[PDB]
Amino acid sequence: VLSEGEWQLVLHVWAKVEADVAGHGQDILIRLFKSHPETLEKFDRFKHLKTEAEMKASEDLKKHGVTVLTALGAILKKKGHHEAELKPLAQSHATKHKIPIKYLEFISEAIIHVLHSRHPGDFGADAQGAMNKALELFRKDIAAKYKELGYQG
Ligand code: HEM
Repeated sequence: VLSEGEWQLVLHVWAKVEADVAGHGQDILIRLFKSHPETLEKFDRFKHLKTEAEMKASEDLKKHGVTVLTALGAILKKKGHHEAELKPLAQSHATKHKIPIKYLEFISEAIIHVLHSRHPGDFGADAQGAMNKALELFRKDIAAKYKELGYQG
């Protein structure tokens, strides 16, 4: 469980993310794809992109980054009471998109990296720890749904 103080740290930095959802989303997906190239292969939509400059120029990639962060923000603002939001996401990512839990760990790392780069004054070690905890909770609950369906591992 996160404490109320930990949730406040998470949501305070998230409010800053919301000032520029598209720019954060772009940076997070590019970091994911550059650090873990296998992840790009799961996106028929994006797997033609080779270079960072190509990724930065793609409007479609920017659009999907907004989709990702909007969905995550809705989950974080539930402060753990996220069953209705999370279940549909787990179902699509397990059974349609075929995304291993490990790739959710990778995108979590990318989120932390980008938040540190763009919000240092609101993303000190205490806020980093809280955000890590929030993303662990997200992963744990997705993993339980994956296991039900036979996709944990
Ligand atoms: C913070 C974690 C993530 C969130 C909140 C998220 C959210 C979403 C949402 C809202 C959609 C559209 C609705 C749906 O299909 O469920 C989507 C689509 C998709 N996601 Fe994710 N996603 C996450 C992580 C990932 C990761 C790590 C991968 C791959 C490595 C991935 C691959 C896909 C694919 C392939 C689609 C379909 C894209 C298309 O062709 O339109 N997702 N995601």
